[PDB]
Amino acid sequence: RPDFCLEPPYTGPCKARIIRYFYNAKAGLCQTFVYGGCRAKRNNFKSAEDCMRTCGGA
Repeated sequence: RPDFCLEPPYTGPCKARIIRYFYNAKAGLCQTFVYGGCRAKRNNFKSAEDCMRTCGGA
């Protein structure tokens, strides 16, 4: 899994209400969060399946 999978979820400075997924490295799986709609960081996926495919590790 890429190192970016260990960053905490980043909502960003915008105030839209976009449900995304991030990988939670302590939990070992992806959880939802409200993305504000700008300035995303890489641990930010449109589905749990994409999030796990990228971060769920070897």
